[PDB]
Amino acid sequence: SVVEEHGQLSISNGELVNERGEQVQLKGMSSHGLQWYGQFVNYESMKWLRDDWGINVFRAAMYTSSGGYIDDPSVKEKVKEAVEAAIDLDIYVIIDWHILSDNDPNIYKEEAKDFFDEMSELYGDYPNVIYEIANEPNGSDVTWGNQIKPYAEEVIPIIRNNDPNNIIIVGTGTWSQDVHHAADNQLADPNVMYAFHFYAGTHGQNLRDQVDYALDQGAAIFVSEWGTSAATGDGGVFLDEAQVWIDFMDERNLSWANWSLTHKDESSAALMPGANPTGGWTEAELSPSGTFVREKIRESAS
Ligand SMILES: CO[C@@H]1O[C@H](CO)[C@@H](O[C@@H]2O[C@H](CO)[C@@H](S[C@H]3O[C@H](CO)[C@@H](S[C@@H]4O[C@H](CO)[C@@H](O)[C@H](O)[C@H]4O)[C@H](O)[C@H]3O)[C@H](O)[C@H]2O)[C@H](O)[C@H]1O
Ligand SMILES: [Ca+2]
Ligand SMILES: [Ca+2]
Ligand SMILES: [Ca+2]
Ligand SMILES: [Ca+2]
Repeated sequence: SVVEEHGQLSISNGELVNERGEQVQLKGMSSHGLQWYGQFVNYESMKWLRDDWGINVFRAAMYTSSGGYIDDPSVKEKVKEAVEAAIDLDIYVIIDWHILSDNDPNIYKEEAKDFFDEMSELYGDYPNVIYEIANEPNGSDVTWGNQIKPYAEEVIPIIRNNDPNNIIIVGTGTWSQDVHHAADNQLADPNVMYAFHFYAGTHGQNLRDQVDYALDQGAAIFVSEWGTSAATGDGGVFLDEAQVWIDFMDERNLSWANWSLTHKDESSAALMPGANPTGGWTEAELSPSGTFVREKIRESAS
């Protein structure tokens, strides 16, 4: 029903919109690294998230480094399984080339172009798909102008050869925080969005105002990853400031995906250790973070 209602997504003056120009706000979950916690990504768990949480988007976080796709490309099958599940379930799906320790997106540019050529040929005709070409560029010598924009300028045409219209989300500097630099030197492709990521126990008003700057320049922003914890993961969850951010995103209709769907023992994890991989979770199988995120997604779901 989600993709059935909205169909093809596009950007209109910085806003994510459906095929009739109506605002669309996607809320869902991100997987943790598919090379570590791939058992939580399957048709049953995505159905349970769709039906019980009300998600309308699922993000497949394909790490490149850290035992991910570069060393073992069999993780692509997990990405495929997620995409095909999303298509069956009628929800949107984000294919995320999850760089992090490989902080400059150009480190694996050739591989990224090959990977996105393959994904876009297989799935380009479905409106469900969203590409995220560089999770979190980071480092003082990784900038929008020198490193990230030019990367996007090479990868985007590769996807566009096969898929002329699906949304492409492009990471920004400082772990996808530097949306204002990107907004002052935007890509030309009309269906692009810039990533903005945050952690409720670490980031506040200063980054909120930076996001407002970017939006004021006409740039579209997709909060493709955010955590309820501190970036450090100490002190537990910070749901007070997480709720300020929730309202911030709602005021501006920003789409988001929470990090992350795993049973790992870290505050941002949505599930408790031992939680069922195929969903159907009791309330005891959800962490404090998961309980809160589920509530945020349910209360806006139809
Ligand atoms: C300005 O300071 C920086 O801010 C950034 C946030 O804007 C910080 O980036 C964030 O760093 C977090 C800590 O690494 C990660 S949490 C996330 O990803 C990490 C790394 O993959 C993993 S830890 C990882 O887990 C594996 C599986 O259990 C394990 O095998 C491996 O040994 C272990 O390293 C964690 O579980 C995930 O939640 C955020 O993704 C990132 O945005 C930056 O750290 C900080 O310097
Ligand atoms: Ca492996
Ligand atoms: Ca090709
Ligand atoms: Ca398409
Ligand atoms: Ca080049």
